[PDB]
Amino acid sequence: MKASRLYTLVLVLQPQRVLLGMKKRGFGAGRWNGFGGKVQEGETIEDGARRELQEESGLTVDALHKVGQIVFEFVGEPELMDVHVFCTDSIQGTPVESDEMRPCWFQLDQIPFKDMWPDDSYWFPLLLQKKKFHGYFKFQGQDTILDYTLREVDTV
Amino acid sequence: MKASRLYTLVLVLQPQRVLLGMKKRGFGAGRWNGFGGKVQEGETIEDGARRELQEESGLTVDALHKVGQIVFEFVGEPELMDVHVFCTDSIQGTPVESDEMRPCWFQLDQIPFKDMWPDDSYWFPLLLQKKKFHGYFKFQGQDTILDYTLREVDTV
Ligand SMILES: Nc1nc2c([nH]c(=O)n2[C@H]2C[C@H](O)[C@@H](COP(=O)(O)O)O2)c(=O)[nH]1
Ligand SMILES: Nc1nc2c([nH]c(=O)n2[C@H]2C[C@H](O)[C@@H](COP(=O)(O)O)O2)c(=O)[nH]1
Ligand SMILES: [Mn+2]
Ligand SMILES: [Mn+2]
Ligand SMILES: [Mn+2]
Ligand SMILES: [Mn+2]
Ligand SMILES: [Mn+2]
Ligand SMILES: [Mn+2]
Repeated sequence: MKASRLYTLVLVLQPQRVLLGMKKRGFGAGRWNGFGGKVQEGETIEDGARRELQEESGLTVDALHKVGQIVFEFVGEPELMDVHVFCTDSIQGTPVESDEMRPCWFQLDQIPFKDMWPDDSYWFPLLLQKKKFHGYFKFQGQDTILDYTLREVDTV
Repeated sequence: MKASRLYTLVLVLQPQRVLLGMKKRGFGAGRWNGFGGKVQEGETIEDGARRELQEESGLTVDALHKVGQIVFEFVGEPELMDVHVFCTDSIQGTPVESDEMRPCWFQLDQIPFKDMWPDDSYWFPLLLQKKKFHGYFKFQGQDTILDYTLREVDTV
């Protein structure tokens, strides 16, 4: 029994492209990723995801849709990361570079898997198929998966 | 905010009655409650719910569904309890007293609220109406609620 900390992850997925951000600092720096961060006290998970999307990308959205949940365990870290994954296709401003992230659009035949977290290669295809998923990944460091589970679900 | 630990709570709800257990030893001793406990590593939440029901009541479950999620914060404790609440749909066997619980059936107009956790007075009416819910309760000790939120949701 480990304790878990709540995080969000937001993918702006349109019919032919996806918006990712190059992490400029901190956890997972140097990798393309969705936008997100810790959930704060008092806000719902979905509202935390909307807040992190605005802080990191400048984008505001009226609604998000939860598509997945991924639990991350790191060797030597007692706390799990419980990451709630959201999507939207509907935005209405322009992405802005922040201190944390440089946003960039990618065509859906040019997903930069080699420059993303290794677990993304497993669950991102499900997200692109509009399937919902639950995942778990145990990492040694930032590069090496020691154990993982991935399952499609009808409800997250 | 605080990290959380993962728990289940299972209610055997039939059209005419509900099964509760009197806690005999540890946390929440002296109060009627559903059956449940900590979710174990690598175990799905729903599998943890089925396991705890069998251990504490002797009943085996052929079908159950998630009806709610309640987060508990106890003043002075470092972490939250994240409690996933389930109702059974099909059971077999007879309830049996265990070292931790004494099971007893209650008519649905005789819910023993005064001998249950104080938060049950808020969310249990939603469970009885077959409404899905999200709750949060901040406790000072075991008797006093300082703050809470409770909402009906379409999906848990
Ligand atoms: N795609 C992907 N995102 C991750 C992984 N691990 C992980 O913390 N994240 C996300 C969750 C959060 O949005 C973010 C970490 O939060 P910060 O932005 O506060 O560092 O990184 C991962 O393995 N893959
Ligand atoms: N109805 C109700 N159940 C609770 C509350 N707090 C709380 O831990 N529980 C349940 C969750 C767990 O299933 C159980 C405690 O698990 P243990 O058997 O590990 O002590 O008690 C509460 O405030 N109300
Ligand atoms: Mn943040
Ligand atoms: Mn952030
Ligand atoms: Mn971030
Ligand atoms: Mn138990
Ligand atoms: Mn237990
Ligand atoms: Mn128990």
